Amino acid sequence: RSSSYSGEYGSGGGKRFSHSGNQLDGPITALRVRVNTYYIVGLQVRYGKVWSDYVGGRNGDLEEIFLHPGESVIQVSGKYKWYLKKLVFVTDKGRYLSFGKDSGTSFNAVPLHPNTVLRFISGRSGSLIDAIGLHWDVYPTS
Repeated sequence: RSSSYSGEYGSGGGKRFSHSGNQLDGPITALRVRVNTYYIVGLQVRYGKVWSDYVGGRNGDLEEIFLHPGESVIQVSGKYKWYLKKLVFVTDKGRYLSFGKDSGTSFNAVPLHPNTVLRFISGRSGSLIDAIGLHWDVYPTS
């Protein structure tokens, strides 16, 4: 009853992906974002102890952030122009995790219902991240 969805932010190219099935592996516990000179290139998210299937390209440097136990994302903002250019993940331990460059159209995603967190992502990808959507729900008890 508490789930919500923000998106889809970006353009309509590439191939759809969704981490809806990965929810069963656990809460989000880590993020990988690949970034090149121009764009957000790729994404991988750890659900419990299991990484999602990587989406995006091979170009660029990877950044890997491990969330603390019980830390979740409660806001995702960013920018896109043709493809995703910037992503900012804000956590409920007060951390701001920023990736990419400030150029393009801005978006800001927050959960519709209070006391919910980022449970999974979806979007579109190819050699880059074309679009992103954020799926919010209660933090998992089991």
